[PDB]
Amino acid sequence: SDQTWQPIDGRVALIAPASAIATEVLEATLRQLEVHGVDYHLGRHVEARYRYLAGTVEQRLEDLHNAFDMPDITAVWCLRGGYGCGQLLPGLDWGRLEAASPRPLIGFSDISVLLSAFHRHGLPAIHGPVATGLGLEQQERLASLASVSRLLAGIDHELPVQHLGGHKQRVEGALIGGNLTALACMAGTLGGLHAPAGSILVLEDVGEPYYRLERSLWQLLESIDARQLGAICLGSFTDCPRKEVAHSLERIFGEYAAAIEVPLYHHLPSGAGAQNRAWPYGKTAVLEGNRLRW
Amino acid sequence: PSSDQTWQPIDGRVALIAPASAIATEVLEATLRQLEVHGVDYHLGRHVEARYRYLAGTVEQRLEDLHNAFDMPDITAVWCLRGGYGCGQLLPGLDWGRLEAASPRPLIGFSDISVLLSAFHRHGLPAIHGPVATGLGLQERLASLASVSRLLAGIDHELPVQHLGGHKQRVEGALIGGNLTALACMAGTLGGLHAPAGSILVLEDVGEPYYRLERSLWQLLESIDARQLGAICLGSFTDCPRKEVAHSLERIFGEYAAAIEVPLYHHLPSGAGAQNRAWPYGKTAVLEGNRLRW
Repeated sequence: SDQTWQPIDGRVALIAPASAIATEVLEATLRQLEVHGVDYHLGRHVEARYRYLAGTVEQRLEDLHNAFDMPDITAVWCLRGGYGCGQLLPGLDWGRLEAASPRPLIGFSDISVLLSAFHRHGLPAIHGPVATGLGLEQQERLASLASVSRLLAGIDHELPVQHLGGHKQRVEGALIGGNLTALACMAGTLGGLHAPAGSILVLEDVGEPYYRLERSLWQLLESIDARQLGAICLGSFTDCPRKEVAHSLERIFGEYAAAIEVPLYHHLPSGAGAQNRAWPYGKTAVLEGNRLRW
Repeated sequence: PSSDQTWQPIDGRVALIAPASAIATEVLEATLRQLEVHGVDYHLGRHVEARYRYLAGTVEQRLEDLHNAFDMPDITAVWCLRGGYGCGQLLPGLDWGRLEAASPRPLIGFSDISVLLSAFHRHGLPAIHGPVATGLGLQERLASLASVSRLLAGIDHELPVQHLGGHKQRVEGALIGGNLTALACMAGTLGGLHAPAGSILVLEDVGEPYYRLERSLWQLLESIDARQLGAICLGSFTDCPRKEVAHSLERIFGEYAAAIEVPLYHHLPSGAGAQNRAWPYGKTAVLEGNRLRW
């Protein structure tokens, strides 16, 4: 059953590399982790505030590095996205991270920037809910939160997806992407999306008008070797007001996919809505039939 | 000497083009009537009334008009009708040889048009950062509109500024920049900001919360040789709601300018509000005390 958590072996490090956390949401999160018998390590600066950021870059880097020093940690679950984790990229000690025993980094939204950087450096990562999702359709939300422990245990290996137009084909490549806006906002920097040939690019977003989504897509595709992608795979675009625009969002995305001669898929249950099922970031997967399979 | 509301004659013909967002018919008509009141001979591009979603026609249609503005021998300025979104899309197909072959005809606009201003500067073509032409068809506003003809005629040479941070010594370099969001959105692409060493980077924006301004600022500065800039000079940040953020906008921009060790000025009367005085794009200027001069 998909609301059922798997035990998480070892300990989960909780860090806040992006936006600041409300006290009551943090405490509610920890209580839910305890319900589930999850042993955790709370980063020492998770309650820090520096404007809307969870502390200074230096504070956030200390917590992320500490998460990789402890030997019993088997996963690093980001508490909140929002904005700010790209700020850490010029400070990360990548060598200290490759040397630690495997511990997938987990989050979405802004955290997409760190997922991509981790993939570039050969580090484990999972695209899934941030941990404060625990402290906030309710059934879908609960299955999404449960999907993290289930993927860490290796017991889920597929999601449903639909091919939009085109023709029947099989696409195999690395799973990359996440939040369209966050990733576009790293183009031209050291944190630009890692996009090896043949990759399946997952795109999703929230609270944008369509012109801002097109502006970011144009930028993201112009900044990578787009013609060498295996596929573009849309998750959800939630709270994105159409405002009288003549073309649907899928028409716009379809025009871009056609321009680069890459197939377009959609309705992956991933994003900011109730459906945010975890998927392994940077692994080889196959688009076949009605699913994405790893 | 003349009042800032007093226009100068424009000789020859002004090409009106719409390389970004679509144009409302009534606003266009009022624009043309004001041009006629001021004795300005104009030519409308064949596709300026095109619509393709929110864009002023397809890429091919807009390229045809832009190219035509450089093919016609009697055109002495190319005044963009509206910004909004879309002119970066023209960069892959733009025939620079064809533009460079034509007699001098400054490109005028702001907002999204900043992207084209920068590309023109990279290709050694004159450009002016100022009101888009539809601003005519909608006392400080009138002075802003008059400033375009006055700058084409070469009679205005300075704008007021105020020092905000960093060293107080004279800065001399090329005037670059414009809208922060639009320029950040070209980072990592063939249309990235042309930012030669020593430049005075002008920044301005409208309708953004502070975290979005910071995300774009971080990307723009990380994507150029920021440390080699001469200065950052802020125009207006119009309708940018603070919403309880603990740090002021001046504090945030101060922190970034300090991090790259570049002096920071503000209160340039340039942007989306009433105060949008024209300045020469890509021209060498001097920033000293309470004035920017060229």
